Amino acid sequence: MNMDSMDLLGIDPKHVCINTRDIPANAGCFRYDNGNEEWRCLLGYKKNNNTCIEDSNPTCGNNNGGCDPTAGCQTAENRENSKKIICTCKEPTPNAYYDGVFCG
Repeated sequence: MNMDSMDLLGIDPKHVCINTRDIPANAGCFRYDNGNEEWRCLLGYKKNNNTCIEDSNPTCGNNNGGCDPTAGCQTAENRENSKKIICTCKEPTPNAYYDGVFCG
């Protein structure tokens, strides 16, 4: 009874993803109305046997770091304080969802 709107919601999980057994832990599951399904692993997590594990050698951990397709994955060493992987948040959107995997 509603459409896509993630730009500052804060509402009850009416548009939340279902408890999935297909998507591994520490990953975001997005199921679209058209039937499309996206799964975004978190930063620092590597793809191991269709599962997301925290990897000691995360070369962005995922092709795009697990970040949204339009988010930028940046790898640094001197910034390991914030993490080994620094993902580029999206346009001015102070609402970071999925641990920063998606902004706004």
